[PDB]
Amino acid sequence: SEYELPEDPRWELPRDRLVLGKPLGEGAFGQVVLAEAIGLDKDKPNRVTKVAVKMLKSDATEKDLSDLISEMEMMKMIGKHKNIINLLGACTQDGPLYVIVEYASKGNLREYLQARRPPGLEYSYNPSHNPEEQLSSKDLVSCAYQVARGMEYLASKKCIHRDLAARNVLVTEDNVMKIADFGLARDIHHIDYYKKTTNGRLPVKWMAPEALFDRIYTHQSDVWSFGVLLWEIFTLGGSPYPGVPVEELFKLLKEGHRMDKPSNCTNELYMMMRDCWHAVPSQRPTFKQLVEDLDRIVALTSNQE
Ligand SMILES: CCN1CCN(c2ccc(Nc3cc(N(C)C(=O)Nc4c(Cl)c(OC)cc(OC)c4Cl)ncn3)cc2)CC1
Repeated sequence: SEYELPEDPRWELPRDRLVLGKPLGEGAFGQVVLAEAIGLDKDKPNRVTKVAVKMLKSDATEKDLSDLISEMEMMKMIGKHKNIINLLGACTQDGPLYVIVEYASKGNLREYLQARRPPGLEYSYNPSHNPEEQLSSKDLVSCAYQVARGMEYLASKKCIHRDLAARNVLVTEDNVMKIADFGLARDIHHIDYYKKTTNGRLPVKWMAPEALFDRIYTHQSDVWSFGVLLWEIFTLGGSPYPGVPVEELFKLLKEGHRMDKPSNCTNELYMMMRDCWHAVPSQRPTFKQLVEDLDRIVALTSNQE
């Protein structure tokens, strides 16, 4: 239980200043909740901010604490960007480790897009019982731009996400896109391809071929994944490679088969997808060029549609 937790007075927040609310989600030997932090900014001690706090579960082992510290310390090294989930504070003293980060009210991007789906031929059915206002064409390109910006920053800081999907992007109340779970430590063991997360997702579909076969992870493998993410944006939370099992995906990609253009998508944007989906990693575009291009398309894309 003790354990030597590093104290960092700049990130340190007192526990009586944090009021723990409802759970946000459940991870590996750790759980996230909503909370209200009183006086997050020290020259404004009387203000409350909604935050997300990560804490270990009952079944958590020594390995899990080291991971949690690693994740926290990793966010310190990467620093702040608006388009990623940022470290706010932590409680290392007088109790269990709490890691306080930015809160995105509107949930993950996959559920955000699926709830904003218009009825029609171009998109699938809206799963949400309380559907929201539909998104414009500019909003969607803008969404892609933000994710790229955030990924561009993580790239400059030498962070490789290695799982990048609409699920791993979160949306705030201000409808700012923020990359989530970027600071994870890579497992030393081999991964089970058929294995699903707590949500029932297969990550293999976002993996570049080199990562899928030879388990090689680069910034370029994230670009491939960003192609899959782009596809998800313009399918409004569509499932990649529908009705394709793992075994069928291995062969499909080797033969050079790629996903079909989404019903509502421009050729320029589908070319961007195909560029990220390029077999040879060196021939894929960089996030730097993806930001430069998307910045241009957003201005050109009308907000009326
Ligand atoms: C319809 C059913 N839904 C209801 C909405 N729900 C939901 C999902 C996500 C959110 N928003 C969130 C979620 C999170 N989560 C889950 C979260 O884990 N945040 C977090 C992140 Cl992203 C980190 O990145 C490195 C690091 C962290 O601690 C080190 C944490 Cl704590 N952090 C901030 N906002 C809010 C609600 C998901 C289930």
